[PDB]
Amino acid sequence: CKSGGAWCGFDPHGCCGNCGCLVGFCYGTGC
Repeated sequence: CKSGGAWCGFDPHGCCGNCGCLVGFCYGTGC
């Protein structure tokens, strides 16, 4: 799982916390 601010792309919903790849980077309020 991404630790935030990590590149994903293929996985727009693949993040440890409640963050998403709104632009390719995990951005939320948990990770």
